[PDB]
Amino acid sequence: GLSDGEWQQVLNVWGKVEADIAGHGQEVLIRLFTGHPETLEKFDKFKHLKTEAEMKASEDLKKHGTVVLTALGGILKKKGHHEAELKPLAQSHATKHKIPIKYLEFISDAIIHVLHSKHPGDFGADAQGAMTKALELFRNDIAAKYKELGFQG
Repeated sequence: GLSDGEWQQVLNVWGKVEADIAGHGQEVLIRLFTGHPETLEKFDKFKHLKTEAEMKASEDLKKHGTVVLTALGGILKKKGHHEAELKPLAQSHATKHKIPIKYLEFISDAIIHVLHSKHPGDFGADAQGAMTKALELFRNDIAAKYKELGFQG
């Protein structure tokens, strides 16, 4: 788990995201889709986006960014006591959306990148360590629910 000081760094960093949740969410998803184009094929409603300009110009992609980060932010604020929130999220992603756990590693990397890009010099080594722990905890709990389902991809 994370210590109290680590959770405090995670939620301090999350305050940066909440100042502009749709814009963080857009950029994180665009980083995901452009770095890993197989991820976009999972999204019937984003599969039409052929260029990064089209991605940036999609209001619906910003709206999804809002939904995705709002879910993540509520989970983070549980400081690891997140079973009731996380289990349905994992089950939805395995059974309906068919999202391999590797995509959660991809978006975790994208969050760290986007945080440095939007907050350069204001996301220090301690804060990156804490946020990395929180994202590992989230994906590892999701991975345990996928194992229950026997879900691979």
